[PDB]
Amino acid sequence: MSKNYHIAVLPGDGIGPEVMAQALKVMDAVRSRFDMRITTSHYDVGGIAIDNHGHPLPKATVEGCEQADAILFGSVGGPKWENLPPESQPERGALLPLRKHFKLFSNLRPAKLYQGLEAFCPLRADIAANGFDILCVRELTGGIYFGQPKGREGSGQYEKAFDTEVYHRFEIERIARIAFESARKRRRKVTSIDKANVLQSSILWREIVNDVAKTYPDVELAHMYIDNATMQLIKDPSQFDVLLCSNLFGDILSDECAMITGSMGMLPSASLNEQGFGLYEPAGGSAPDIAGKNIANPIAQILSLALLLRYSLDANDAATAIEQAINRALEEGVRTGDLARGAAAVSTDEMGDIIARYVAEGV
Amino acid sequence: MSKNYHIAVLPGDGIGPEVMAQALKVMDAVRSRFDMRITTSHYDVGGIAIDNHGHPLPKATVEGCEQADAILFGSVGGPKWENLPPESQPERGALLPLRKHFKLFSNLRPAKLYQGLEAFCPLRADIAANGFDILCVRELTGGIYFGQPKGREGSGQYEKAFDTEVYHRFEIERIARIAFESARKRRRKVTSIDKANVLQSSILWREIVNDVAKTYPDVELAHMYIDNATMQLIKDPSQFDVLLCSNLFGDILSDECAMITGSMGMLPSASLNEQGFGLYEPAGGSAPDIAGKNIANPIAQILSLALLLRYSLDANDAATAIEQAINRALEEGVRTGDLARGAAAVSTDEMGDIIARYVAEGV
Ligand SMILES: [Mn+2]
Ligand SMILES: [Mn+2]
Repeated sequence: MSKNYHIAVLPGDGIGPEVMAQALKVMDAVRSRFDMRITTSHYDVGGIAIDNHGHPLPKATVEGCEQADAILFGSVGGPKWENLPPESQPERGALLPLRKHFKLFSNLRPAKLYQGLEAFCPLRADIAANGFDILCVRELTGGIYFGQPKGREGSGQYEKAFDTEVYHRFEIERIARIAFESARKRRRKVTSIDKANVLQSSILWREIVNDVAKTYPDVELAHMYIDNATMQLIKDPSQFDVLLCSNLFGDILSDECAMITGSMGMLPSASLNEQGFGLYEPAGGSAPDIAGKNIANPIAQILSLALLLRYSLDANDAATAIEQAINRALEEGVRTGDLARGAAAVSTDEMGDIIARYVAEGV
Repeated sequence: MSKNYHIAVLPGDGIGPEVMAQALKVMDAVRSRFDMRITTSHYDVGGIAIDNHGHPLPKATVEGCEQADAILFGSVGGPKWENLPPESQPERGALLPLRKHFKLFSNLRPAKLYQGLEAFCPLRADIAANGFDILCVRELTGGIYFGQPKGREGSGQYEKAFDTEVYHRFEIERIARIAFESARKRRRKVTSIDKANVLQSSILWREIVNDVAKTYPDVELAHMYIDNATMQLIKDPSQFDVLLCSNLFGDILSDECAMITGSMGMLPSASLNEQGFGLYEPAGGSAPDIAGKNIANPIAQILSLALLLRYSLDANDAATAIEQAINRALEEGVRTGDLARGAAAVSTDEMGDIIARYVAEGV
């Protein structure tokens, strides 16, 4: 008994279409198992949109997303457009405007080292064997990415350009809550990242996070400078549970968290507004190197469909089945090339066929 | 040459006087072997200045530095002064005003994995085995840490605090030239780090660095976004030669570079103004926990003397002789207790003995 949900599917560039095809395989297994009514439409975004429409975010694409319950997004960008004005580049001219337009203030990126994939972790084996499991909560619609004033002025030696790391109380209140709520579902520890020794905006950030913390006396709260956090994710990632970050600090540390897993092809991303509409994608980029070679790990994309089902379509049931289907395959020792490091790997397609199959197979 | 160089020596707190003694011991070996006239005057700074003068940056100290060709600086801080207001504590009250007073716009932090010390690198062994050797150049007196406007205003949920990432053409050019000139003496590669897909200040930064590059056509220039650079330093640090960074981005990445060596006791730091006057110090802090115990690694301080000789006293030969002596000591299995245990390590004053003699014996 379903509502006939709708998903705008934006595959994008590079490995985007390849891994998206696998997620739609899985989505079809979810439809015809959980008897959900799911309707989709495909739209161009990024470099493909630039190719067909001259713009990375077509109005028709934004309108398609508007008409949907959530956006399942691949990846955008590539060397074929890494030559355009920033305002005209696929990565920024699409993503930043989608975030602002749909008010997706909340970015959730879970990064854990999967047991038995320690070999691929780029950290020392003893650090890797200790393990880590982190959720990076990034503020997505404010701070320096969007702050005003922002521009360039003058000429000569005093020509200048400027951006403004500005936060309002409400912006820190709402992202801080997401962090603490997420912590309750995990290991009840939040580490808020700022630069409060110098930044006025960090001093307010720290203050408002301390105020929210009073609602969560069961959660251990720590504050840590961005420059220390960058070191500690290398030195001892096991110390973090939930990372709470600004837009810019989160951009840096969330990608650092992805790198230290050694398995970015398994990492999903959710960007959420207050109404529960979201944009769900792999944590990695379009990977033009292997694009079109049926090599790419579809797991990040499929896991982001799971987040979509859980957070946007009130279907934790289908979300958890998908995650289950992915652990079984990995239990069995199924690997794409990135986690076989080449030898004995399955293709994007078979990995996607297998996961879709295990979902519909119930177990 | 002219001779009669003068250095202001500011040992500071904790391990600072300890490791400074060994830098001064090596400096006498440099005096003899290179027939250099280097006179010193010592001054209180940090905790010891608070003890003796009531505040961390006495005027006699600043004047003594003004009267010198360079500043050889130890480290400052410790638990004895942690009960003071933050702004009154040794490092905040001393290091920042000195940089500002002396317009020390450039920060150079060399980070290499020494042969023999790979075991301490926190990256996976086969990554550590590849090695790396990086100089991070960090704009030190500008950007968001000092930019205006900066403040906090308003009330309720729309109360806001803000900092401004602002750079002028003159700031960008002078720090870019330092990086190009440094790369010319290394492996002729500058990677300028920015966020030009999003920031207006980064767009100007990238534009001006491209102009400056035209003056150094014998040095390769690449650009990389800050969030990629954080990942790449973990994935493959061997790819970098010279990093050219804003204050914020260089702050973060020089600490990450320091972390990936796994041995901070080896790491020196130079902070230079446009006249070649500089403050030279270890990358690491005052290590109160081992202070006075004659175990602190003096190699950071000694290599910061080597940088003082190279950048302020026109004494590259002397600098290179100190560096060679350290390579020699390491090759003979000589280690301090941060690099080995028990009888496989030597004390601070024995390491200094060994380094000074290898310099004296070099010629
Ligand atoms: Mn990013
Ligand atoms: Mn720092």
